[PDB]
Amino acid sequence: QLIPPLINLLMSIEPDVIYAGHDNTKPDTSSSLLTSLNQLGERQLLSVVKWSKSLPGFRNLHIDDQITLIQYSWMSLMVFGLGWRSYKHVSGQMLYFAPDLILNEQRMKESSFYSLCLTMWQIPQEFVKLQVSQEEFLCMKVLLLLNTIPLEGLRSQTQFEEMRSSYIRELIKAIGLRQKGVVSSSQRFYQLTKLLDNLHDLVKQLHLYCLNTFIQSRALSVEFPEMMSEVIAAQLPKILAGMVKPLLFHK
Ligand SMILES: C[C@]1(O)CC[C@H]2[C@@H]3CCC4=CC(=O)CCC4=C3C=C[C@@]21C
Repeated sequence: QLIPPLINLLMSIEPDVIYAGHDNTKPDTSSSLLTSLNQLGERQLLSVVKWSKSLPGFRNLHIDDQITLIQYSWMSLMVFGLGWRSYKHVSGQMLYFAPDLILNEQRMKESSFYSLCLTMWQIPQEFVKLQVSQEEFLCMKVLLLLNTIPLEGLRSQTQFEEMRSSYIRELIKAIGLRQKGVVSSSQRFYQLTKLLDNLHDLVKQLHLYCLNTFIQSRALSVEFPEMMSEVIAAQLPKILAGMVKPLLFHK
C-alpha cells in the first residue's frame, strides 16, 4: 500500500529457487563443479524465459528482440542474483549458487576458477556495502534485461525505449521508499546506476571464461547442456568481439 504496484508484480513473478542437482556426495573435481554450474545455468535460463513472459512490457516487443535481449543478458542476470541470493542468505560471505550448491573459500581451492569466483564475489560485497533492498533489486534486474542492444538497435526500438524508461522510473520509486532525501535519493540513483554500469566489465570476464571452457570442453571434461550451448555459440563471440551496444547510465 506503500509498494508501488509494479514493484509488487515484480515480487510475484520472481521465480522459485532453482537447485543444481549437484552430487555433493563425492569430492568436487574442477570439471564436475563446472558441469554442475552449467546444469544449474540451464535451469536458470528456462526460469528467465518463464520470468520474461510475465514481465509487464517484455512481450509487446517483437519476438526477435525478446530473443536477442535474453541471449544478450543471461550471464549478467545469473551473476546479479548470485549477488542477491549471496547477500540475502549467507551474509555475502559465501557464493550461494543454489540451495544445493554453496561455495566457501575452501571449495574454490582448486583454482582454475578461484580467480573468477573472486570476481563474482564483488557483487554481493557491493550489495552488503550498499544495503540493497528487495524493491531496488527487482527494478535493477529488469534494467539489466534491458541493458545491451545490437549496434543496429532493436526491431521495436520505441517500445524498448518506453519500457526502459518506465523501469528507470520504477527504481526512482523504490529508491524513494527509504532514501527520503532529494539530495540522498539522487546520489543513490547515481550509485545504483554506476553499480550496473560496472557489471559490464565484470561480465566480459565471465564471458571470455565461458567461451574458452566452451571451446576446450572435451579436453576439460565439462558438459554444457543444449539451451546454454546455443546461446553461447550464437552470441558469445560477437559479444566478446564488442559487436554490441552497451547502454550506459554514466559517461
Ligand atoms: C561455468 C560457466 O560456464 C562460466 C560461469 C558460470 C555461471 C556463473 C554465473 C552463475 C551464477 C548462477 O546463479 C547460475 C549459475 C552460474 C553459472 C553457470 C555456468 C557458467 C556460465
